Amino acid sequence: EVPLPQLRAYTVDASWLQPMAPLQIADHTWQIGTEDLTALLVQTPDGAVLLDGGMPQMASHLLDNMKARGVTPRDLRLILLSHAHADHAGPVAELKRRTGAKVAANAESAVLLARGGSDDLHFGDGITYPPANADRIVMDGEVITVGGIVFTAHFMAGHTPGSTAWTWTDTRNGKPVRIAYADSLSAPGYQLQGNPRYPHLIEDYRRSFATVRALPCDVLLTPHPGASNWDYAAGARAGAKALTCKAYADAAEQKFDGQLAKETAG
Ligand SMILES: CCCc1ccc(Cc2sc(N)nc2C(=O)O)cc1
Ligand SMILES: [Zn+2]
Ligand SMILES: [Zn+2]
Repeated sequence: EVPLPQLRAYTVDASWLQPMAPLQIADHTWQIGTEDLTALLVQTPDGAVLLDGGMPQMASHLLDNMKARGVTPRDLRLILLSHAHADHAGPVAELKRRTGAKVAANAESAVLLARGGSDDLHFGDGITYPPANADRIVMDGEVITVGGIVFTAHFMAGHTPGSTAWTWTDTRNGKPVRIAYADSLSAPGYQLQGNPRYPHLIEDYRRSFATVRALPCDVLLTPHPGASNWDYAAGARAGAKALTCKAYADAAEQKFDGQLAKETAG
């Protein structure tokens, strides 16, 4: 009586995940994701690194744009992420099976990733996806370099205990551009206060706003493009009205404070 993959039935909005070929951001860094979800490929002589991937569908559309930008599965060396939620780490496992890639990630994003997003601090097992093992554990401020480009982890706990920001500089207009890929600072439906699964939640977000402000931030990009008023649907005017870390940050803190305000009502 009806298989296991026969149902199970996934609601899919045909408007999500509308693919898009590489949208260049700098000499070496491109946005190969989809239009509603960041996924930055940065190419290098030694290999290439991917920051975030999006949803689990996206693996083969990402792997496409990695060829449209001259990256073979073997040339994909390293995968970084922002946080280990299904819509940013979704395809990591598959890509690891299909590429030469390995994953670097902090201890708390590694655990969430390895249990596939299950037992989420706020969504339980609703948001469950294909688990992956991390190949390298990173410490706050640790630097990873690949063929000249230098990546720095900045922990910004909040959205996820393991929410990270990565920073690297590459050329572009010939001058350096200090690229801050900052994680979500959102808190959707989250019990903020007296949360037994995250007692320093308010404190952590608080320190993460400050962290994001201080980022070496010529160009901010966020995993949800619109979080920083990008619009990957405006050609070379994507980051035209792109926010700055200070702006992004003060924005989130302001909405956070408002969230908090309504929780402390009754
Ligand atoms: C009126 C605003 C509705 C809204 C807007 C943004 C979010 C945040 C979401 S969603 C999603 N799939 N990821 C995020 C994230 O924070 O990374 C949640 C809800
Ligand atoms: Zn998330
Ligand atoms: Zn998200």
